[PDB]
Amino acid sequence: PDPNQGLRAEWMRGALGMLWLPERTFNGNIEGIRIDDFLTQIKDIRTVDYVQLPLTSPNIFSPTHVAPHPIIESLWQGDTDANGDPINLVAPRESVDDPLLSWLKALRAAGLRTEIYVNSYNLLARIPEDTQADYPDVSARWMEWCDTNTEAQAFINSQTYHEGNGRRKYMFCYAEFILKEYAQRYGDLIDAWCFDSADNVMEDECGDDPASEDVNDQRIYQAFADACHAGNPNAAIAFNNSVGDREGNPFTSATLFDDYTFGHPFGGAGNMVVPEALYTYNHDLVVFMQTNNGYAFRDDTRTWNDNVVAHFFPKQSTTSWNAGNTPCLTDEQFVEWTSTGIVNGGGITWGTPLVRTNLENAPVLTLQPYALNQFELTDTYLKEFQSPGKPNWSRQYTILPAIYPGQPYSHNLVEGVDFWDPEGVGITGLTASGTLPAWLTISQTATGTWTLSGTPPVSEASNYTFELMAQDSDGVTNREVKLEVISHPAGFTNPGDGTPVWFSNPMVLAKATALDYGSLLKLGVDFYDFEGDVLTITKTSGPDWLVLTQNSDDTWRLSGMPTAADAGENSFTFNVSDILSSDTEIKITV
Ligand SMILES: [Ca+2]
Ligand SMILES: [Ca+2]
Ligand SMILES: [Ca+2]
Ligand SMILES: [Ca+2]
Ligand SMILES: [Ca+2]
Repeated sequence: PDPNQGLRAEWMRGALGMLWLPERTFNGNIEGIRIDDFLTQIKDIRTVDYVQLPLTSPNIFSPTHVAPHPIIESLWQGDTDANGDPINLVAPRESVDDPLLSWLKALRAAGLRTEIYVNSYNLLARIPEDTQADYPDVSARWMEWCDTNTEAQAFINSQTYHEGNGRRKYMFCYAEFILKEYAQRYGDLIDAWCFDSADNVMEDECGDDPASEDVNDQRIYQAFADACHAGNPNAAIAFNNSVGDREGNPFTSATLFDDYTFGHPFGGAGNMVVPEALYTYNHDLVVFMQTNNGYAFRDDTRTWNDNVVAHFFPKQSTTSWNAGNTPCLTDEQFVEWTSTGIVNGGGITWGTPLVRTNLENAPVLTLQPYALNQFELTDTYLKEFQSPGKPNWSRQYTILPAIYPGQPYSHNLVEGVDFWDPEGVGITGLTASGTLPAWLTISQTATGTWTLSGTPPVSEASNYTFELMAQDSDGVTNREVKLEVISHPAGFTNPGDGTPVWFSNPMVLAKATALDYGSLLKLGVDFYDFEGDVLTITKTSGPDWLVLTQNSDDTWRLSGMPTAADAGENSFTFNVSDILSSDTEIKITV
């Protein structure tokens, strides 16, 4: 077996996780969507370690991806609706946006690891008898591509174990061409993969056996696992092979390629903790993680699965994992369930509910107020009790800002935010060790606030990796940090006076029609600031139809319906500011 099976998910022991999952991502709906509102909302939640994002959506939405891919995008064939909106487009366009990349980098910037949801049916149809109006021909076109493509047919014939029951060869094609490409593109930005509906497609239809410990019985599981590991060899994999046994071991036995347990709770649909017997069965799963120190399969007659990490994927609301207006647990219970499961135990991806997940029906992609409240109480508990004694650091990473050669550097590490004393006495001091830059300096500017400051020279062009050391009465705790020099984008000229600049003047965008427009303005593509100052954009003149709205610090969305009188050549003036500013003309033919 694999010697690092489960060890690569060692960080998941004691890990608190959330879920951010929009719905109805197809046909360009996900393009321009950002997670930055959600992350700003949870800025004070400091013990949280990771967030699960989708690559695909669940159930019949498994073909719909939230990241671009040439092969998936070729299945579109420019097909349109009655309104003119896309149909059979089950991924964002390469020319328009890569939303998943923005969320991955924003999560990394926030000091968090990431889990990636993939439904195992992927581009195949879960119910072939039915027809999905928004993407009806995609499943057929994907299979059409697999059996009529030189590289794909060559791959299918390269191993004897590809051919078999049902749509087996097509599953291998997704792993090789789609999943591997996604994995290798994003690299270490993805820390984990959870594969839903695995036994449904892999075991029952395609004829693998996840209960076995022969690799010849688990080649579809291998292909998916190796495709992830080709991009990041430390990426923890988990397969949903249904729920285990409520009386004994609650997790279904690990395959040869499970680093952690998927951990679907008992009573899938409906409220997972009603009646009292269902509450107890799912709480026994939480207690099982405590009892076995976060290792799922120490009990059985297999030593190769002893490092596999016990992990649970419950839902915070009463209805769904990604939404719901009612919490299933009380405030006291939610803190107990979480702490019992992770504190010297396993990991939990909480199905944290957003206010409204449907992108077509006025989406609000931030946590329910009651859900945030439960995490605030959990945060206060885990700050004190998860790792008592020496100081604890926040989340998984501490991210220092990039080095701008010549410019002043300044970043505060605040007590209570980036580090804290569990007992609540206080931080006695903060120092560093290792190869620091000569210019860089640590000092306590105000009470409970240490500042990493200094001014790099213009010739600064190297990386630095060193330890930060938070100290209190009980002892001292280390935290590795990185300092990288900024890489400016191509096609941008530095004015050398602090002025933020547009890409060009004029700047023409795509054409519009009288009845909705859609276009994105992005940092480093359409506008840029060489000091890295946060920017503001304002429409200062032009026709009324063009609506401007900010999605994040680095993304702005242009929208709105042109009237009959707006046909021709519409000119707008757009400003970009930080004190200093500069205008530009933006033309749009209609
Ligand atoms: Ca933590
Ligand atoms: Ca064992
Ligand atoms: Ca639509
Ligand atoms: Ca202490
Ligand atoms: Ca500036």
